[PDB]
Amino acid sequence: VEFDRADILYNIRQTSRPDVIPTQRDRPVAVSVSLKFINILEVNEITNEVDVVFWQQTTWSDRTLAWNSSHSPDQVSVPISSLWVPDLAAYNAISKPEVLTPQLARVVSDGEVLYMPSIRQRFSCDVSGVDTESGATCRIKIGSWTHHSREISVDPTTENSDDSEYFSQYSRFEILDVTQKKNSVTYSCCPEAYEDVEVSLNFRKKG
Amino acid sequence: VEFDRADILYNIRQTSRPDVIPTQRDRPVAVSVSLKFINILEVNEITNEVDVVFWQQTTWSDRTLAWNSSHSPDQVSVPISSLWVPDLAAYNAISKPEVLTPQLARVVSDGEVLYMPSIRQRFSCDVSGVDTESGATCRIKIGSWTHHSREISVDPTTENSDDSEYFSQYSRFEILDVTQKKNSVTYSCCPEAYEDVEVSLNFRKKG
Amino acid sequence: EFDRADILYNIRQTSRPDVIPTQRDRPVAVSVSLKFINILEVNEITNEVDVVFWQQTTWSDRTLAWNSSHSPDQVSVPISSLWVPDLAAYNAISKPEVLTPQLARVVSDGEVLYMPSIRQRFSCDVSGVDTESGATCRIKIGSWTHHSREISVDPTTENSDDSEYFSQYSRFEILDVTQKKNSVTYSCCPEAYEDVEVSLNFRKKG
Amino acid sequence: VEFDRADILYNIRQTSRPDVIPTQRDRPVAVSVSLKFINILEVNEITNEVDVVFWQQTTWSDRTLAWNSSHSPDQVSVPISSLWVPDLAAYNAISKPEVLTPQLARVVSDGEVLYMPSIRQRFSCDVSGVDTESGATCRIKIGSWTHHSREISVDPTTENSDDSEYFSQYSRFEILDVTQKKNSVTYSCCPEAYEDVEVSLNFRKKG
Amino acid sequence: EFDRADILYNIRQTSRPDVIPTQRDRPVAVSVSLKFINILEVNEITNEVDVVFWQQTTWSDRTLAWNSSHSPDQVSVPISSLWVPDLAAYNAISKPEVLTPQLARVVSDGEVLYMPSIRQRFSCDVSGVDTESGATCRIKIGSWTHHSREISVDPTTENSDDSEYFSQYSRFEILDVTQKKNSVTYSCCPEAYEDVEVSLNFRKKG
Ligand SMILES: *[C@@H]1O[C@H](CO)[C@@H](O)[C@H](O)[C@H]1NC(C)=O
Ligand SMILES: *[C@@H]1O[C@H](CO)[C@@H](O)[C@H](O)[C@H]1NC(C)=O
Ligand SMILES: *[C@@H]1O[C@H](CO)[C@@H](O)[C@H](O)[C@H]1NC(C)=O
Ligand SMILES: *[C@@H]1O[C@H](CO)[C@@H](O)[C@H](O)[C@H]1NC(C)=O
Ligand SMILES: *[C@@H]1O[C@H](CO)[C@@H](O)[C@H](O)[C@H]1NC(C)=O
Ligand SMILES: [N+]
Ligand SMILES: [N+]
Repeated sequence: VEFDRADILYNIRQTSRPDVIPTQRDRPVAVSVSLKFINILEVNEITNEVDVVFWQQTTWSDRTLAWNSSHSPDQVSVPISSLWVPDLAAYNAISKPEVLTPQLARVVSDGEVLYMPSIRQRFSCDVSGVDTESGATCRIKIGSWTHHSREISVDPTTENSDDSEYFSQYSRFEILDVTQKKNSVTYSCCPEAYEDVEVSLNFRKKG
Repeated sequence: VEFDRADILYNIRQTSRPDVIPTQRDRPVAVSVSLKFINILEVNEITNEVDVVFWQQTTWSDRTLAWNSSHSPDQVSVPISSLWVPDLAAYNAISKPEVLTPQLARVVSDGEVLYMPSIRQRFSCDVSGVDTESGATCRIKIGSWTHHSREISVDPTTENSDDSEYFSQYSRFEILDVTQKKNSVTYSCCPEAYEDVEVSLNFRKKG
Repeated sequence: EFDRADILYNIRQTSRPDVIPTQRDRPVAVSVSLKFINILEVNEITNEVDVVFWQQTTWSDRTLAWNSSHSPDQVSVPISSLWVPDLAAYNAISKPEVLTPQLARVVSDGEVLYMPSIRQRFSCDVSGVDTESGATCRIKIGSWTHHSREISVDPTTENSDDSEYFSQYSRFEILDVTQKKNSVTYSCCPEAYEDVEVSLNFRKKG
Repeated sequence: VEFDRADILYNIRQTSRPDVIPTQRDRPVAVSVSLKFINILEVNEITNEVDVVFWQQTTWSDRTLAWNSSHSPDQVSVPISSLWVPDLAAYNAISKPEVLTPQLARVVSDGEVLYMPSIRQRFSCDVSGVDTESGATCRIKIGSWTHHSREISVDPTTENSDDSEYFSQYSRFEILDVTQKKNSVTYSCCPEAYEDVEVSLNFRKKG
Repeated sequence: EFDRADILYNIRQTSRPDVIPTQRDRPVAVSVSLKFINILEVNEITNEVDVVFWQQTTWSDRTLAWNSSHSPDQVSVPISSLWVPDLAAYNAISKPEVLTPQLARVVSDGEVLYMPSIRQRFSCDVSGVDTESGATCRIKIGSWTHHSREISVDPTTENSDDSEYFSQYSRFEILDVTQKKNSVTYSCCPEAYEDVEVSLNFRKKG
């Protein structure tokens, strides 16, 4: 054992610059974002508002975190306060994200970071048809609040898992389909393009 | 690269004095304030209260932040906790501003600062006529809480985009017009003048 | 001589926020004035009000003073860098929700002005709220832990309209705001605690 | 003046160890606990829940705080963050204590500490009979969460003042009697005894 | 030899709260036991419960140990000075509201006993709550970020009654509480994560 977990964590806390985006060769930090829906708690077809629980699965690389793990543990759990974390925000959120879980990320000796908080949050989106067979399709847009496409690129995750694997069987609602579209948007507010992942939650009230 | 992003951020955090208004020449800090409405969530015509979501687009100059970017990135995102930010408050707010987004501002190498939080907040204003064709006109006044007109001037941005560019299509309400104008008010409390931007939100319930 | 950065640096390095600025063993004179902005919710059954007010607080702290003959004579300072009086409303039934930036204004002679906008609920007399005479809700504000030899609490000068800053859009209207200074000795402690009692006479609009 | 208030507070701030229980001679710290009821805000006889405002009058001795006051002030107010405070909890509380008042205690030059926060808190207790002449009797148990009887002893106080001395005349309810009594309980979780003060609030809806 | 001041000073100076106390590359054995205190609100339509429980948590951290042959063998330490397991209820729909002082008990051999009283809301099976058989609500608690080689989670051996500490004033009553140990592999992740599944069998009182 070259570096034990105490040495690894000590090195990360002393030298991780949480305010510094881990950019490489002036390429954007590639952030992967995938929502795994856990619950749909409250739906209002009149106001077009949903209250939803989801895992915001977030991965990226930060090579300033890397260590030689040939004779050491190759992974540690790190408080996010000690790490740079992408400034992701859901564009159509109408409440502050309530993080339900310990605020720790997993860091791998090659600098990959995985962070997957469970968030409860309310959204403004299309709720029409929720009580039909076709269901409603609520779209959630997540992207960097302040980093444009040359600094943060945002891409949807890789595909092997079912959409309902994590979803509560006790919810009043059921998931029909979940698709993760990718957008690069240039707005009037700002000259640069901002990338987002658009998650389409097709869901319906159980019969 | 002369200064990479780590160097820029290091220099800012070591020398930015967040308590210190960046007044130059004994001229006021010119603060630009523009509200971009995102949603109108709840309206009560009996109590004259609205619950609204808006981007509080705030720009100002802080020369102590400037760096030589001839061979360096000319922009970085910085936690507002490392910067002086204007002490702006909505005068007719009846709840604490709920900041929905990451608390980062964008700083340009010439010292210009761009801070645009998405805020949910409740306001006491005129809701009468909300369910008519003319609609209601809700006025929100935003100014510095403690800096008078010789220290902070407050001005509405030049208005280029439509008032609904970022407004939710799923809101029960629609925006008819938004106008911004500045005031300089002497109050009886204090002998100086305090500047504000008055935002008039003309809106109505959809038919 | 001193720019704002120097003044704020000096204050931040030498202001002792835990230390009451008593001088000659006289009480710190704290002026308290409530300016009502809104009355949000009223319940005549439970005798509870929800209100928005500016808690205008002034006092002197000479350890803050600087020579301003060739310098700015005022700066805004985070209250975290300043001693602030431990004032509490005796009949509050919620924590004070401070709506505004936590900054005070400090003048070069050491006079501090702190005026947070606060939303807070109170237990008080709501009876008669829907009559012409209105209800009279009394709010008592005093130092939680400093007795009259350490903090004296005085109502400021009433100079303006009592509805000067009151919302025209409130369901309610203000008939009169009066501010008075009581001097009480309670069964807890052989010494005296000062408070300002604010009487808010208000009614539902017709 | 030998030590002014600045010197006293400086000395306390520098040497008070707020994480260290002030045992002497391996005797328990004697903590006095007395509730003074200010208001009864909400009562539910169906759920057996009450919402109450009370002063939690707490006194104890901490000799590491003492100073020579022969020529100095014999009392100061001190942020509780600079003092050790007893880890008291109400056993049947169903909400976190909402502390309404500034978080300062009073310290006397002999090391006697008095801390009296005004607390709003909800309780699970017997609400039956609330709307009868006999009234309801709601019992609240307060003791140390983690210190057993050899480390903290908890005792009530003396009935100098009436039970409704500070109780709101504007409450929907009235206090008939308060009794505060000492308990020492050995539970099954833990081989030690934990002391508590059990406050019995006899109260009724006004007629 | 060491008074409580010395013990706490040594812990505060050397306890590394971000460092998991793995030994010989064996997992930290974390014991988890829920003691239900109250069931506050139940909704059979939404399948949601609001519950108060003691989250009794124990583990060993030998970097906390001290020689207690002539010293106190136990102290209470703020959790902020200790490593605590990153436990999370998988079906919680609200943040855990910790009702109690955030202190743990540390024994001189390095055993930590942390038992917060927690109010939390859960999504689980509420059907049958108003029948004699009652509802069975299952709550799963495991480490959020540590797999089975780093943290093992096990139900504690508990002689004490299910209702030992449950409120007699609750609208509900407890019929049975079982605890059960799982280990799962999810698609997201190569490794296995351990949890304790607590089955709360409960019903509305008649
Ligand atoms: C990693 O460390 C080991 C020494 O334990 C060494 O064998 C190897 O060279 C290192 N790999 C590098 C430097 O990439
Ligand atoms: C910026 O730096 C360059 C060298 O990188 C220098 O030539 C130029 O004078 C600098 N700008 C200033 C100090 O105005
Ligand atoms: C303030 O500074 C001025 C100018 O330097 C000086 O005349 C005066 O002595 C100072 N005030 C005092 C302490 O008398
Ligand atoms: C307290 O201080 C006075 C002198 O200021 C001294 O006479 C007395 O001895 C001191 N108390 C003791 C015994 O520590
Ligand atoms: C604890 O101290 C005692 C003597 O006070 C000693 O016998 C022993 O070496 C110490 N710790 C161990 C290794 O058990
Ligand atoms: N999980
Ligand atoms: N995870």
